[PDB]
Amino acid sequence: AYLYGTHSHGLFKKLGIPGPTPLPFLGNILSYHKGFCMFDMECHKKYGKVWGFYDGQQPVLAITDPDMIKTVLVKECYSVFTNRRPFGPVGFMKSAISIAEDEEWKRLRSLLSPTFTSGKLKEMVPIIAQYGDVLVRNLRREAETGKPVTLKDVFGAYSMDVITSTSFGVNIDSLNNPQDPFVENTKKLLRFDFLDPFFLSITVFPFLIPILEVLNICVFPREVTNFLRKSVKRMKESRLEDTQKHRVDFLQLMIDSQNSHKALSDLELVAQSIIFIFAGYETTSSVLSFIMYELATHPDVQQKLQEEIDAVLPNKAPPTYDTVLQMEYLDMVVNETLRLFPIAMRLERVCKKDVEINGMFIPKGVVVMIPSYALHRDPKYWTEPEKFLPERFSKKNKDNIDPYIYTPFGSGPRNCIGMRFALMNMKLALIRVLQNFSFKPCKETQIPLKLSLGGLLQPEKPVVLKVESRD
Amino acid sequence: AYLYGTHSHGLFKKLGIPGPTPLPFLGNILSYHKGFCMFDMECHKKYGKVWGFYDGQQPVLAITDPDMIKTVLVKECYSVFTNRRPFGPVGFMKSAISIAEDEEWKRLRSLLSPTFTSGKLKEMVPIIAQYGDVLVRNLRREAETGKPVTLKDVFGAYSMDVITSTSFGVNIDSLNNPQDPFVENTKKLLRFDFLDPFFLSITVFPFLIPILEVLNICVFPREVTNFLRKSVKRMKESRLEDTQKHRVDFLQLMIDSQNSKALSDLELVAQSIIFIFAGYETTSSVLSFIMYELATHPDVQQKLQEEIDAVLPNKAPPTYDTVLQMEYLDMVVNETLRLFPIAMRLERVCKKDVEINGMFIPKGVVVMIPSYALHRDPKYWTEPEKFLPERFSKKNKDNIDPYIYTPFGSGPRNCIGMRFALMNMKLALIRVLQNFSFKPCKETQIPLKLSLGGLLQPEKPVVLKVESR
Amino acid sequence: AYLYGTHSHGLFKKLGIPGPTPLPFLGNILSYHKGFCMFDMECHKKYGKVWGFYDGQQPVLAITDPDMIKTVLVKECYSVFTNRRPFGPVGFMKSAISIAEDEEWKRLRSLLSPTFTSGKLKEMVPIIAQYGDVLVRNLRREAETGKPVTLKDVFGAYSMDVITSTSFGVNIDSLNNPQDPFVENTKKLLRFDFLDPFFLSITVFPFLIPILEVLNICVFPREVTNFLRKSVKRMKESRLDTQKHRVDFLQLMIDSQNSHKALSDLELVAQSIIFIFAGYETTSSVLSFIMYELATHPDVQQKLQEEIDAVLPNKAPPTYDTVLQMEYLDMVVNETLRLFPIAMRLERVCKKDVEINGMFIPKGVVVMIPSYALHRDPKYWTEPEKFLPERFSKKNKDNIDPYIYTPFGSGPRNCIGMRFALMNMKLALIRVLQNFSFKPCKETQIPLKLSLGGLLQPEKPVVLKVESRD
Ligand code: HEM
Ligand code: HEM
Ligand code: HEM
Ligand SMILES: Cc1ncc2n1-c1ccc(Cl)cc1C(c1ccccc1F)=NC2
Ligand SMILES: Cc1ncc2n1-c1ccc(Cl)cc1C(c1ccccc1F)=NC2
Ligand SMILES: Cc1ncc2n1-c1ccc(Cl)cc1C(c1ccccc1F)=NC2
Repeated sequence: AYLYGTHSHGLFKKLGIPGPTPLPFLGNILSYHKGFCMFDMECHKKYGKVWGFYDGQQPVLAITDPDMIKTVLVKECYSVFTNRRPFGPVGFMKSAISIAEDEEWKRLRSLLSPTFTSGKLKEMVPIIAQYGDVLVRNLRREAETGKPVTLKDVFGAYSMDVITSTSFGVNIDSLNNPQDPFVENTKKLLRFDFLDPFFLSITVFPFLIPILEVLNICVFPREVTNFLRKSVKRMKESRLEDTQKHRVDFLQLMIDSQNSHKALSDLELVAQSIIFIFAGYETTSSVLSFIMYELATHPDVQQKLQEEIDAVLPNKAPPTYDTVLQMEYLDMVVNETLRLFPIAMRLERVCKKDVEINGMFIPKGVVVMIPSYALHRDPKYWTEPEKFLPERFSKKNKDNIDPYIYTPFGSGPRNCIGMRFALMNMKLALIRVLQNFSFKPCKETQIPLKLSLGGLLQPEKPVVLKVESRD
Repeated sequence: AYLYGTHSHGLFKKLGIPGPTPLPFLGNILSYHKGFCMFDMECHKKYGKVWGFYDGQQPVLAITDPDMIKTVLVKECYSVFTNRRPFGPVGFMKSAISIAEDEEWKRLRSLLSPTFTSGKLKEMVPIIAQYGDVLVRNLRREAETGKPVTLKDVFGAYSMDVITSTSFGVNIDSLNNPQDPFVENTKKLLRFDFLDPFFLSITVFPFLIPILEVLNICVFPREVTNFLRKSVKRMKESRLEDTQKHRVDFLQLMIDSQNSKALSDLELVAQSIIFIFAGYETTSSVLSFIMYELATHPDVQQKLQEEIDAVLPNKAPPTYDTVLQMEYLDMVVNETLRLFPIAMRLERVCKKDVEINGMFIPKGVVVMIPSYALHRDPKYWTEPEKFLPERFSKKNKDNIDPYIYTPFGSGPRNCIGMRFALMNMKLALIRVLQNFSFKPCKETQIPLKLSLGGLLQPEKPVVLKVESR
Repeated sequence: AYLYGTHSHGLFKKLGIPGPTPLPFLGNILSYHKGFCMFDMECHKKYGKVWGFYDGQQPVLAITDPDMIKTVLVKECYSVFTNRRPFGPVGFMKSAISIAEDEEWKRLRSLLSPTFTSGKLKEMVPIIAQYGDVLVRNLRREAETGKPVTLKDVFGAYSMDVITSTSFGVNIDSLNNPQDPFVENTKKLLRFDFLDPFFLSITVFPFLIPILEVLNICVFPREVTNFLRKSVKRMKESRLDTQKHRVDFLQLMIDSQNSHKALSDLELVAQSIIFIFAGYETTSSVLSFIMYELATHPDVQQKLQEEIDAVLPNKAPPTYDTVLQMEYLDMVVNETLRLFPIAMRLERVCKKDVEINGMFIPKGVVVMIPSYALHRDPKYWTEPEKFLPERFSKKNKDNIDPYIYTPFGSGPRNCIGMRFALMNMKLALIRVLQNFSFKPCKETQIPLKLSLGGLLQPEKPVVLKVESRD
């Protein structure tokens, strides 16, 4: 992207922007020993408002100023900062919203938009909540042996359960049969760190893109894609001549959208389905494990929230859309877990053409990066950043929060499209389990929690906790 | 090759298997700073019995259990653990047994194992004994004129000498005639770290193969091999066919087994080249190591400096069946091979998804047996950094596990010329100290630091004072 | 190049040559954390007269013996050490003299040589001197405040001005007319570290060249050079109007085309481009370093100031002969270039197995002369860390070995632009020092830290306090 892949390491010196000294070829990849999080944290304090670094040959400029951020994510979204890091030849996956660029993306965003509206989310709630009953079901069985529960298993399965049932309408008990046709293939597909900036080695060695295109050597081969392409083949047609309708999954919502910009294709439809899995599986599972960790080790908050839930759903009353949005304190806790642990942890935009944003020149082909994780813990926005304090998100405390500093779902036209859905999904899980159980740490518990080194935040060791069937 | 060459640095943490945390793209190669062995060492002593690491993008799973190693090298060798690391486009050398994969490997390994019967190694010992007497004759060079002697020079030239006549039927003194186009061309050939996992850039950039293949970039050009190929083509076309000065060497044996589906001529030269790579620096290295151990541990040297004349007194031609006799020497060798397994590692590519013993191994992963770190594993050897030859002699040593001591590996895909290299070295070793003796020079390295590279070797070349007899 | 791009790390241990122990793939790249200079320095002390290391897969043999250096750079230049590192698909820039190899380079060097004579320099001086005036004006404005001056802003501007005027025969004020299309576009071109060994992943990924050649993937695309190329096509056809004819590098190269085979039209543009790479950052950097050295050594500065006044009294304008007269000026330039050779090192690929002065060198290896290290080697220089213009006095003539001291290389493939580069720097030097005095301020970087890259540069731009005179 940047300078046709040529040596770039003198760029931030020309531009007069501080940053770590690069090695030839590698740039600052060695600086990644502490991980993305600690790297960005270190750099922020050391270099200040703004700093450049090099992922191999790819220059990355990090911005912290809220007005600079707004310019990148919002004002100049469509004009200059429309895309993310460039991707390899992934075949038809090219037309997945997350890999789509420029006009293609723009079209695809506009088509996928009405699928994620609040109104149509309300209609999925029945299907999600039923796996909130399935979650507690499988989670009670461990609370009677009184043993350690690995939460990235019980939530992994829940994330999986919701995805399969909302993405394809395929209904499964994941924890109890991992040999189910779908689950094994989904988890196989899920092996690929598709959206990681180190998925291939484009950063170091950028020529990899043009070479692989021209040789049509595909790095996401038909073999991987086939199973779900056939499931969607036999799905579109088969169960959908029922007349009786019913279907409320993502598939149907997209199927329904194909008639009277514009016109979503079959292969396109499929690519959104796949991309939804990548977006939702490990992310949702992780936020859940992160939430329970904070709750289990803060028993005050747990009970306080635990009584707020019983106060609006008396008698473990089944959760409903309207009464989910009812719960302020539940919302304060999700937002705070995500403040500490923004699973993306970094937001990125390639700069399409030379530009001057709030005073600063940015050359074409650069990656403009917003360090979410670092900014979420920036003392110059939050008092006691390292401390988990659901209190910051009380409405007596909403103006103080800057939407361009708190960015767990990004911002602007290219933010998270399934934010509403991610938030609704996780809350229905939380509500159900918290109603029926209290969660407590034991010595088997990684305390304090260590983090994933890589690009996508995750507990370093699986979150393990002891569960009591309760009041 | 693993997960379509794609980012893989999530496996070992997603399988509970510990190991050093990898850098993006590099994986763990920064850890190679210590060398292959010293890495396997600190990893063993840290993560315990099983650990993974990443060679660039290539996920490498190291196993220490004898049962594991047995399932790998022996049980599942035909079905799961058939091949080593994939190779780049190498032309006709795809036929070399070391490069060949699956059943296509098997056909070859079949056509070959006859050639390595002890009933054929036997009739070979004359042609190689020739060089023992060439080695010692050379070696009296600077033993007599009085000066520190660097042993690699005379051991290198020796190992070179055996291979030439045994792989190609050509007797040369490589040290005295160093401009012989043969010695010239095979040393040109031995520049290539061919069997090294880092020969090319596969590990860190696994997309290299399909690219080099399609574009027909040759990594090992016909030029390199032209002189050997079109030499065999003269030793084997016009041949020793019209005449019958019937010689006993690897070349003729293969030639003969073409007149018994079969083996082609280029399939033939393919094997000869391989025997050089397999034979040359390994045979040299072990000798140097053995000589380090004796010179510095003088009591064991004399203990068979004329227990060597108790069998053949004195200065007798070491005929095959007199060399299998010396069981103490036999296991003096074994101890250097313990202390120094040249391979350092054993490696197999898991051809497809399986769970063996209690452990799951997904397709495309390298299962690696760290031969070195076992040979110095205190859990199996009292005083592991010892040089104590007879921890290996008698039915005293039914405790030697053929999975923990495997400096030639095990199962179908172990060292096919084990018996040859062992015979080669032993026979060489007799006709050196039965004429000389060695003292730690005023320049020798103690303790012996090794080479960081993929083929085990002394850091500095070994230097010893050599004496009269 | 080397052994078909195959693994090469075993070589130097084998040849009996010492050096830092490589890593798989990366060779000794991690040692560049120091930068080229400090790496060469520590290797020099640690390893001795000759050492070897690996730029990824690329073996590099470093040599220090003058006899050995004379052999590589001069004697076996045409036979064995004719080229630098290989390049890969760059389009019409293949015929750029710095990129050409073998027979093509010999032809280009021969065709360009008459352009770089001292005579043609003499007639160029009047043109390139009108930019010292612009320099003095530009600088004054920054000094007219009292705020510290980042020299790079004023020397960068100056270096730019001269090159685009000489190489493309135009007259612009890049500091004041930054949106002049020549300025924009020469700045575009200057983004590429064109001649840097790490321009591409070639050192670490040696198959890149053949892969890119067969697949016609261009690294220097042609939108990068379009404006400037098309400029030459509209500029030469306008001068021949056979009446007026400037003496710049463009004219001299058009002159050469008329009445061994003559310079092509695309070859002409190729050169003009390469002269920008060769002249822009180098001149800027050397000018900065000199000023750093004058401002920290006030005694030398003033001594130089009185020479300049005694030959050009009352701020007289420089001329070819009056520049060459200034002995101390020459010593000062030489001494800075000794401490700060911009190239940091000279390289030549070994085309063919040779024994040079008794040491075997295989085909494919880069032989490298560690210029930065040799300029600071105690064996040849007393207190090599000290700035001492006197090393280059007349009295101190042939204590300077011309294979030790190589700010401009040596032999047939040395700097073709040397005489010019020196004239150019001295011209500007004269004018700034006729008008100004330069003192450190709080913001100067003492001690000086050097760039880590392949083209020597101050790490922080040189900031100084600048006073007027009169
Ligand atoms: C589980 C918690 C989740 C978090 C923390 C999360 C966070 C994010 C973030 C930070 C981005 C990047 C936004 C930007 O660059 O400005 C993003 C993008 C995206 N997310 Fe999510 N997400 C989550 C779940 C989901 C789910 C369940 C879906 C739907 C299946 C989804 C669909 C997407 C899509 C499609 C994009 C790309 C938008 C585009 O390029 O047009 N996310 N998400
Ligand atoms: C000190 C001397 C030698 C040692 C320590 C040695 C050791 C080894 C080891 C450890 C292996 C791999 C075992 C495995 O992965 O299962 C091997 C493979 C091999 N060795 Fe040797 N070797 C030596 C000399 C020789 C000689 C002289 C030859 C023949 C001229 C030879 C031919 C081979 C071949 C052909 C293979 C692989 C064949 C196949 O994959 O089927 N080796 N050796
Ligand atoms: C003070 C500034 C300069 C310095 C220190 C400098 C130094 C050098 C050095 C060290 C080399 C390599 C010589 C070798 O390998 O032996 C070189 C080559 C070269 N320089 Fe310069 N140079 C400078 C300015 C210029 C200018 C202004 C031009 C032309 C306008 C120029 C044109 C070249 C060319 C064309 C080559 C390559 C010669 C060939 O391959 O035939 N240089 N220079
Ligand atoms: C889906 C999707 N499409 C585009 C994005 N994403 C995305 C969604 C959620 C999260 Cl937590 C990260 C990303 C990521 C992401 C960042 C680093 C590593 C892996 C990722 F998926 N990038 C933006
Ligand atoms: C022949 C052959 N084919 C496959 C192997 N080998 C092999 C044979 C003998 C030796 Cl002494 C090492 C190796 C090696 C080896 C390992 C690392 C670096 C160089 C090697 F030759 N072995 C695996
Ligand atoms: C123009 C040109 N053509 C060929 C050369 N050069 C050159 C000229 C001047 C300078 Cl100071 C360096 C070089 C360089 C050079 C070396 C390392 C990094 C950048 C360079 F321009 N090398 C030899």
